[PDB]
Amino acid sequence: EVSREQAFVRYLRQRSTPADLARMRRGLDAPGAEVVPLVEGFLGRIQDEHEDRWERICYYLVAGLWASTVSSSELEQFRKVNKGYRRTLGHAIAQLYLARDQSKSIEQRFIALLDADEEQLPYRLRQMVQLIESQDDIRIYWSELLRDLLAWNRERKPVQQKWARAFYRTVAKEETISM
Ligand SMILES: [Hg+2]
Ligand SMILES: [Hg+2]
Repeated sequence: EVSREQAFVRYLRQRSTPADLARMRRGLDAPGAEVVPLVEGFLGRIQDEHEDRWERICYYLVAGLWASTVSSSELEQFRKVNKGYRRTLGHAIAQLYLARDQSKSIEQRFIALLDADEEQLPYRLRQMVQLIESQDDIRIYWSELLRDLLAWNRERKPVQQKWARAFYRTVAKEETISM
């Protein structure tokens, strides 16, 4: 059923107050450093012995980005193999890429994103989400985003692999949808 990242996002949707969102937003430059009881509560109900500074950064970052959203797709998320890829940020980014005439600068910004280390990531992701949110119609699956960020430092780099494949798979798909 409901994975922990799903549960997390549901909880933010159901329980956040406007004050929480203000804090979540404010913490964007140093996620975790701006404490939000709501989030702390959720992390304090699992973490145990994973002083995982990463986890805390990822949760808080997703909170902040989510708390910043403007997408029409989030207005829907209040009512409600291939599925794998569409649900990843790679797919969202490709959609943005195609919306802007297959713009090489998005592709580059995207490659740069896949190169990020832990320190670079919160910043580059924040810029990309921002770009994505400029297009009205593109959904970002937050729970998948969080799961993916959590696994960023895995060894043969599966998330980054996964994203890349989603991106080029979507682009290719469009070159077929057109005839
Ligand atoms: Hg992160
Ligand atoms: Hg979601």
